[PDB]
Amino acid sequence: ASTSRLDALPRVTCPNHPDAILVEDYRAGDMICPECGLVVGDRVIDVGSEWRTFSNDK
Ligand SMILES: [Zn+2]
Repeated sequence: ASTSRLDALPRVTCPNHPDAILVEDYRAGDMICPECGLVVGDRVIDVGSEWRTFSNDK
């Protein structure tokens, strides 16, 4: 599918470390590897435009 540029968002484990999987923080920590000690995902997709609520009362 040429229309699709890139879909593989999540990286399955570390390319240079199969046994070691890039761990993830709770928020604003990114994903680091316990081997090569890398840090993937420094940015933070902040798209506030969905309201986010438990349905309106009225
Ligand atoms: Zn690694």
